[PDB]
Amino acid sequence: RVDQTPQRITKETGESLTINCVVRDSRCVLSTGYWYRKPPGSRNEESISDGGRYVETVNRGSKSFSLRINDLTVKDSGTYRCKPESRYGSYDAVCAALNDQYGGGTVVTVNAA
Ligand SMILES: [Cl-]
Repeated sequence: RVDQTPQRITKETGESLTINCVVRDSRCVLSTGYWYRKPPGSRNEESISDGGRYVETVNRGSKSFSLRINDLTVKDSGTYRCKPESRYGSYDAVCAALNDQYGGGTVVTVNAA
């Protein structure tokens, strides 16, 4: 299972937010994780990358990974999902399937300045 928290959150312009994902009840080894955002009113998600305002943290031992976004603006509103990547999926078809398992999402609204 991939447990994503929080489920929904509102923030003010200029605040930071953190989203967490943990892989529970799995034999797989976490290598890394990826993040995506769908803007409000769209179906289509696109990737986010570590760098600048975006700070990613991976904890292999706890099988968790997290995204912090600093200096939020209304442009950061949307629904975010995480996606884990297993370390040894090439050897284990169950863990290869982990690479396609997304968190349940976080619906984020950032209030105007
Ligand atoms: Cl694995």
